[PDB]
Amino acid sequence: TALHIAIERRNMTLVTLLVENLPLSLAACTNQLAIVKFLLQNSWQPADISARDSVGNTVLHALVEVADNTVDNTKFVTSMYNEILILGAKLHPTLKLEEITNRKGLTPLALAASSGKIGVLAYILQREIHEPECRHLSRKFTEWAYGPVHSSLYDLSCIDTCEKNSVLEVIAYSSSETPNRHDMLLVEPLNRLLQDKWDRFVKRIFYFNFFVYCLYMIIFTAAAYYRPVEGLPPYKLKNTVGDYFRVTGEILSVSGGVYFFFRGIQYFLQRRPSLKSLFVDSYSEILFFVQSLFMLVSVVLYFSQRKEYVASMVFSLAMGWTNMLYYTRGFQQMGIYAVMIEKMILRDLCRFMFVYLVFLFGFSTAVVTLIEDGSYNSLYSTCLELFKFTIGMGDLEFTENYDFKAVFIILLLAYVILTYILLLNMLIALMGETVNKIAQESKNIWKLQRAITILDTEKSFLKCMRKAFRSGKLLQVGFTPDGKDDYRWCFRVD
Amino acid sequence: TALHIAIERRNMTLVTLLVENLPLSLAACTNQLAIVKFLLQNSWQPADISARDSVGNTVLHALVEVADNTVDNTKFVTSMYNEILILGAKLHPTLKLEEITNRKGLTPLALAASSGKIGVLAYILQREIHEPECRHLSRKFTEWAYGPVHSSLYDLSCIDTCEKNSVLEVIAYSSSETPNRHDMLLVEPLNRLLQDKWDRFVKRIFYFNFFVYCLYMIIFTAAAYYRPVEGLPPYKLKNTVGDYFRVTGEILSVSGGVYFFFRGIQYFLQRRPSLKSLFVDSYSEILFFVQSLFMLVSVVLYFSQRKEYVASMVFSLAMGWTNMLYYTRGFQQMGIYAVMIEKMILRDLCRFMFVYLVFLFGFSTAVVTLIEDGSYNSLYSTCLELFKFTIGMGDLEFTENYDFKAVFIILLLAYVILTYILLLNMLIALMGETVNKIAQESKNIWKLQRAITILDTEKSFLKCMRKAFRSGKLLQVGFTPDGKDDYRWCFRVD
Amino acid sequence: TALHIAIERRNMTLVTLLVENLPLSLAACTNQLAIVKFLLQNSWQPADISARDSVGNTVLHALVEVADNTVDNTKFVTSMYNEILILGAKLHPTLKLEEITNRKGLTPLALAASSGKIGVLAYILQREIHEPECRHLSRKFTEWAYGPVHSSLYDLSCIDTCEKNSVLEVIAYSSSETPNRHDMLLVEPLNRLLQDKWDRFVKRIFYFNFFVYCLYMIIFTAAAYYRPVEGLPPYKLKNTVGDYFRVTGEILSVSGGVYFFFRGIQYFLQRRPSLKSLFVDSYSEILFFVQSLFMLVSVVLYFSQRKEYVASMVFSLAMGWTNMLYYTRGFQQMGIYAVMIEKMILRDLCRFMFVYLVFLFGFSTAVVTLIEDGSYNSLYSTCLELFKFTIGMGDLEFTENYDFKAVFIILLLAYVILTYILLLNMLIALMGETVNKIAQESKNIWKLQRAITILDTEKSFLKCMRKAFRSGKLLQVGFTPDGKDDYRWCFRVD
Amino acid sequence: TALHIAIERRNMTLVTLLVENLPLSLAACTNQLAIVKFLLQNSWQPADISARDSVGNTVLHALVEVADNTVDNTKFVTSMYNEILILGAKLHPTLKLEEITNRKGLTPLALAASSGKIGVLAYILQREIHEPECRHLSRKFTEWAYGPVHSSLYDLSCIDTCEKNSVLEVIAYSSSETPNRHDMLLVEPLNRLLQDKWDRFVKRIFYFNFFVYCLYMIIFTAAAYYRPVEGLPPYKLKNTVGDYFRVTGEILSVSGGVYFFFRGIQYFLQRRPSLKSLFVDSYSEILFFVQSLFMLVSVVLYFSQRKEYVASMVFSLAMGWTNMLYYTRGFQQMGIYAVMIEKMILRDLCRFMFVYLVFLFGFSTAVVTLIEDGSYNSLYSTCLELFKFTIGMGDLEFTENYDFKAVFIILLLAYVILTYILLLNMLIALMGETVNKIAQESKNIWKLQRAITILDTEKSFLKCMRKAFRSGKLLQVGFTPDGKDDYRWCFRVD
Repeated sequence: TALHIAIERRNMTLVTLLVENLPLSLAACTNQLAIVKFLLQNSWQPADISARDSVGNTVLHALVEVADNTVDNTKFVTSMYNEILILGAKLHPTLKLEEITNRKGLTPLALAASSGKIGVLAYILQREIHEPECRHLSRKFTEWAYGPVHSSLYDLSCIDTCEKNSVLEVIAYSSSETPNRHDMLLVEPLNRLLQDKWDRFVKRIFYFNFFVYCLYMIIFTAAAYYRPVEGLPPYKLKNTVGDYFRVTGEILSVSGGVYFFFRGIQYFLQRRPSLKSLFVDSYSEILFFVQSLFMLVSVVLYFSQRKEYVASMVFSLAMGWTNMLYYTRGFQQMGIYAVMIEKMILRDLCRFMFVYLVFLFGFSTAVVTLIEDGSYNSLYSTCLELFKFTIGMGDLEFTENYDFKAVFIILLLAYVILTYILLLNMLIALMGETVNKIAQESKNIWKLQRAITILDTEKSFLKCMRKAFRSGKLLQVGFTPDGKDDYRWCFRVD
Repeated sequence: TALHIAIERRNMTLVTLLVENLPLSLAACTNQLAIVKFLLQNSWQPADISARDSVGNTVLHALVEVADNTVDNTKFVTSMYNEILILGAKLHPTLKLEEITNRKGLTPLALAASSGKIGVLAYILQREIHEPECRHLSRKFTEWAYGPVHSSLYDLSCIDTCEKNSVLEVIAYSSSETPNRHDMLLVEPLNRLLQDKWDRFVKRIFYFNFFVYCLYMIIFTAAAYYRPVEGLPPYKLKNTVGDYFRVTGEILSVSGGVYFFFRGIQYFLQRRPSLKSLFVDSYSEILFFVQSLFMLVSVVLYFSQRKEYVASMVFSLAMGWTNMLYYTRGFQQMGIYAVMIEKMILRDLCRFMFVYLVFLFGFSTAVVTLIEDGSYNSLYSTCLELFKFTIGMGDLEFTENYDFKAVFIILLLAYVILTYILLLNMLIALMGETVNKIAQESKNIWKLQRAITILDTEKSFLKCMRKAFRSGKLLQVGFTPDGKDDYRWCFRVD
Repeated sequence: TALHIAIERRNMTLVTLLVENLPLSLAACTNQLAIVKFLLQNSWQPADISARDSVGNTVLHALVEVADNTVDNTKFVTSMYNEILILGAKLHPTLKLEEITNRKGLTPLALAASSGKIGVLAYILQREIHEPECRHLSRKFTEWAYGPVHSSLYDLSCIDTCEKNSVLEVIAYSSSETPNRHDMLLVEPLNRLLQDKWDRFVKRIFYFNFFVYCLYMIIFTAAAYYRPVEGLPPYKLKNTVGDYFRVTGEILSVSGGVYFFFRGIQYFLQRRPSLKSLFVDSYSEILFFVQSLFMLVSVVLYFSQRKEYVASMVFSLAMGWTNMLYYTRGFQQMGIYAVMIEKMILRDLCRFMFVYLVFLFGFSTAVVTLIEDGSYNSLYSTCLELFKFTIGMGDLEFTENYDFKAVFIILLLAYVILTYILLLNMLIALMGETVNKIAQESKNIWKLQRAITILDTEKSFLKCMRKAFRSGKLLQVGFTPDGKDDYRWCFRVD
Repeated sequence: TALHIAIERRNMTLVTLLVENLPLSLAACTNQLAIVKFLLQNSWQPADISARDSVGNTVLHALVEVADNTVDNTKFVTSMYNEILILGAKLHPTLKLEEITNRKGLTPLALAASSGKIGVLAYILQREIHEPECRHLSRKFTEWAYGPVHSSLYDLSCIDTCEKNSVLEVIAYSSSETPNRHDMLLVEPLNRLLQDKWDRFVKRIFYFNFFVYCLYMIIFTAAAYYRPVEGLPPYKLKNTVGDYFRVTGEILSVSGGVYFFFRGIQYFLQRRPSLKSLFVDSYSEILFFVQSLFMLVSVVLYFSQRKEYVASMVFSLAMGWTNMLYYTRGFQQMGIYAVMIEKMILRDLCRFMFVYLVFLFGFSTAVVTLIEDGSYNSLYSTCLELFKFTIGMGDLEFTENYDFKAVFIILLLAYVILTYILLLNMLIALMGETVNKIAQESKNIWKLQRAITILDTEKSFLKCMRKAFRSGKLLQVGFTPDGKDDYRWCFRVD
């Protein structure tokens, strides 16, 4: 604990003395100006920058962990971290620090992404060095330098894969509680990399899946609409071609359904979230899974000699058509607006329907208290009749049942004022404010949904080809601690 | 009056002369540098800052009273008052200046709170001293001071209670006209202290009360819905279990009602405001009280052999369900929205309904002037028929009564244009502007409502336990004008 | 024209040379630094500052006329005008320049107000001088000057009257096209003077008129509602007391009506605007006049043995109730909101109803040509049926008339989409934006309406008493070009 | 390629040497401080500023082309371009640089306008020079200089025409994809020139065309409404005057229609856009053309012994009335608002109706799956019944068909909540946001529509008169490189 007491004292000069009898903690938790530059040139023994702390984490992992996304902190942090790392690298050219993973098995780039970081993530991905024997750690390179025309290349190592994972997967597949999961896709390379991956392959296949899905939905809808009318399914088939077409439609329907069942469940088992993200996010897959569940229940009942298979079936069909909106991602205007609707439903409907339902139940049960007979005596019907005022078909004399029509009318009028004049207009105004406040979150989430689409298409891809690399076997430096050549698949930007 | 002339003239040197033959007023009303620094060093006798003025108020009470809570005033005021405090402490270590109450029986902290103060209130609550043997008047302390990690403690004396009252009660139970009753709860200690008290005990008890209330309301609703149908209450009971269940429901209903009656009335007799806070504030308790009044009237009629107990009863039931919204305080998303609605009704309904009612009455009486017969001849029915247009069931040919259908149609069309197309859209737009105007005040008022909940739960609490103290008997200073130790219940923040 | 060439050339040295052989134009149109100081202090003959130009206007009138309400212009203008005028006052202390009116018969203050000016009007009304022999032109005085406590006076000459008119009348009774007809009431004395005049007398009598008007309207409404039912007015009276009540109501009704007729017409003949203010402004008096016109037509027909007096009468009654909203001035919330409605109708209804009427007429005539028979064949009925879609009672199958029901349905659906889904929502959104745009102007117009109310009450006042002076015979200066005292009924402010 | 390498190296001194053995590229693509001033004074031979590059672009064309509308770049660009051009002009006063056109046959002013440029376009139009023998290139002058009054003339060459085209045509008739086609009319002269041409000539004839069109539309509407009722058109005429009136109406109708046909098609052949403007712009003419097409189809069927000419005719009539809104340009309030509506439809209706139609189709298919009988069995009628909920005539019991009314009601209620409560309010809110987002763009597009109106009227004009010139044969300089006088039709600006 000699360094613990030493940095507790934190005197600028005595550090050159106490070392005569954890450096990672000194550089990380404190980041003093003099200590970090001197720990590698101690009079007893210098500090091993590549070494691990008491749990196994290296210097870079703590250096990342400390940084906390504040401007004045960040301005200091970038320069201090860059200087200590370039000194440590020039001194020990044989080894690289960022490739060794922490206790959890994550690189410093992966940790920075998972915790959710901007200045650090940007710094790690966009490192630029313009000195010989110091390009060993750089990522940004320049080839052309005109007055008006500037171009550059990025290696993008570990953004496709470091053979375990990639930073893009980490940003996209965060826990959904990360403060800045969306903003991390605003870095210089990732936006254009996603854009090129969209331009190349993902755009066409995504629209293809959309067209296939539309045909699937049409086929299912046709199969439903011409369903038979007799009781006790399944039904004896005749050799008339109509039965063959209908059976074709049913078979395609259930096949597509269980295919979606497998796609959803295999998504789930590929992450196993602890019931957090399933409600914070992941709605788009949950809904398709629910569709598949309903389809299967329907066919189970269909073979089970039950009439009510129709009841299950239609729900899926309804849900099926609604889930068409899932594909509105991929379009500049449509997808953003659809996500805006989905977020407005999720944010608003619970809180609104609570108030509205309190009022409806209160006034409905009040009025059904008032009226009596030996109809509208039922609570359900009166709940409907007071509902109808919200769709603009309220009656104001929906019964003639006596016993104090005066208070009856007073109650209806108060209900109307509360619900139809005051509450709904208030809802409209709140939705207006919500919209004006969520324009930007809608843009972000649309970009994220595109990122998810691209990642799924590349990850599954079901063809085993190499249709992922950016720009071929481009040689960039050729000046490593060894004199060997390099091929690292850089990407050109202008 | 030699001091009066001295400070009315404000000559820098002659002040040493007139004193050779009120210092509180001198330091308070003007706050000059030489006056404040010089009244303690007079050639005849120095000023006794602990003494009382002509009415009984001490120096600090006037020093608070003069303060006006503006920025450029605030900085100089803080400096001068801190100098006053440190000089008084060092010179008169035997006693403390702020503990003596004024004529009204209020401390300087209480007076600053009741008037409504931010800079002054914050200063009084967060005094800091950086000298040994002068911590006697400190309230802010430090324990851990790293580069990135800082933590501190606050004594919080008189925020829970000084055995008569506390500053938190003063802020929360202000006169409801104080300009900044809400903003005063955003200071460093009170916000976190309320948050902690919410976390510890109040949250569970409040939710429990909510669940109990919901069960009460359900019980009452059930009792109402299955009320008997015969005339002339009360009704003979039979040994059938249904009658005992109904009687159980009625008994629980009236018991809960009169319990709320006592809760409301006991609140009132604990304040008895002179109609100021009664109407700008205290809406929830008035509403619950009104519910209980209606319940009791229903009981009275029920025993009084009157059928009209139904009419009274339902009103309470209606009000009962509405008052369920009271509990939406305590939920970050819901309660703010509920308060926003309540404020919108209060601000808007009078002004809107005035215009709408003028139009409705004018056109109803105009049209019923026009039409005649030997129905819709009545004013009431025509008031309804012109009402119906605003719920989207207007008819435009609701009668065939002759005598100038041309002007009749002209009148209806003008009414529709004024009311249905112009006025309602105008209402919607105004709510749209009002919402964006009141978002922040709504946040403040919800925080205030939670504060009221916390205070009510803690003060009554019906257990006689000590479930109020923050962090146990923590010793903070131990260096008093005497050498005795201290225990003051500090609270840690960081 | 020697001086115009002199000041076009504007060389500093030739100024004293050329004057060896109009100065108002020189000082006014150009306002050079050196020239104006010499023109009154020439070695040959100085210029007469009190003189008139070729049309009769004095120096101050041109000095006002030049100023054009720009910040950098204004900063220069205030200093140059104040210095040249104080120099002229010192040189010619016997006479005052501002009292002589221009060719139009207006004082410099009146001209500044009529053109609509802020810095200039504020300067003219709020002159402050703190030197002996220079208070002769001051209008602002100070009595108490502490840090926080200030107390002062305004003389306010010509704000009550200069025996022809006052500045407040000029501001309020402008031509309604003046750019600053509203903002001119934001000066220091006028706002408080209006407030005090409101507090003193105008508030009570205005509310009294309001109560009287309400009683008048109720009386009229009652008289209308129980109108007789037989044909051929007037009707023989019986000694039944009901006839006497009705005749009382009619007599009071027509008396109040013709009284309003005289009030409106006497307002008009008291200004005779050239159709400019009559349409951009003066809406209230036009409406009251129209009410009275309808009343008169009704009584004419009533004696003329015509039934149609009913048709006229009701219109007035309808208009009468609408004009109730006129009195919403005087209230902090209500009047502003009423003005917002009136402005919304005025600016919006023409533009909206144009689009809506184009669509309605186009689709209605399209459908009515489509359908045919040997009803809905009429254009009017179909105009109604397509109207009903806007109030939410459209039918979509209002006719079974054949001949291409397919295009018929296409047309109705297109109409619905254009009008009911798109146009009305667009109207709502535009009303929202307009409301956000007119948030501040409405307060100005309400303050102006109060100013109009106060001015009318003081103008008529029907008592002949002297209940108008501000604050008694307060002595202010005592140092004039003569050594006499001063009593001018200045006003106290703090 | 000697200069390519020379300007790749960009050495400040070696330029005096390398020239001993393209300058249009050197000045433009790089714009170095030293090179451009020295290229005209080389020791071997100076650069010919008037020369053309390998394709035919002059120095000005490249100088324009490089500029890319950035503020700091533009500040540099103005001074560098002005200095090089004035030096080159003073050296070669015989020739002018702007007159020779590029490879495309455009002047540098026209090219700057077509690409869409502000600083450069403004510079080219508003050049000012304050030196003798250097005003030869100026466009802005000063002729009057008083204290308050500054006024001048503008030459405005090529703004009316350079005998091929003009800058105003280029700005107005851009490709519709230019980033700033509308902002470019904010330059100093063009706004006032459009205002003047409006004031003088275009206003009257435009309103005249509007009145003529209105009469045309009325005539056609009357002709339609009294159309015959017998089958098998055309119909035998009788000499009754009514038939001649109707035939007059028909003849006027078809004549106006085919005139519009020729108008639209001749406009098209005068541009031949490459399928871009026909979708991003040009709606206001496409719609009139579509009207003409429908009219022609109607007359074809009318002679073709078909009844369906009614079906064609009405559509034109419907479209005809809608196209009335075309003339709302020319009005300060109306035109802006109409264009706002047109943009709202174009931007919003596709995206909204997609979501709405997905929901409607899904739920209609679901319900019609559920219900059956031995009507509402049809998909179409159920599509209508679920439609009606959006116009406020939803029924909630539109059938009594059994088989699981519970899920049926659940489906309808979910539909109502999704469509009538959520989506429709979101439409309203989005229109609310969109309006505030397009407050300012609409003014620009309205000014552009006026510009189109003025240009069309002036270019066609069918009179052969000279009703275009600004201010007569005004002489500007009279001091050319030759000693000849000048007459260039300047315009007076105050």
